[PDB]
Amino acid sequence: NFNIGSLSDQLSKQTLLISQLQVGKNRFSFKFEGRVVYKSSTFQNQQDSKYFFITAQDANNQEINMSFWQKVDQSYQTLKVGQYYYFIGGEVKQFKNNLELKFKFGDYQIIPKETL
Repeated sequence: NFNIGSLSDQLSKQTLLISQLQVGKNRFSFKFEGRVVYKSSTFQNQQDSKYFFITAQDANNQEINMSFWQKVDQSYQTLKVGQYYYFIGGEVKQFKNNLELKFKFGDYQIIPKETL
């Protein structure tokens, strides 16, 4: 499994704005801070994998889409519209000419700011 780090290690990672994200950026080299503005229903693909989407706003009021894949029940309830989170382990991914952050079960951490 991956060594995401202790909670202290996770918060130690550099916070990046949407404008600072690039495809291929090392997934354990940064954290993303965002306020949830939208949370989709859960969906399911032909391989039985469940997934859902959120839209998050960064400190500069820019917005980005994020997608969460597999074992969604373990993460779905913690994400609430209007609340702030740190996300660690996201893949910066291109779709068309656009960027999203993709989170696959096994690779990531969510730290709610309300726990801080």
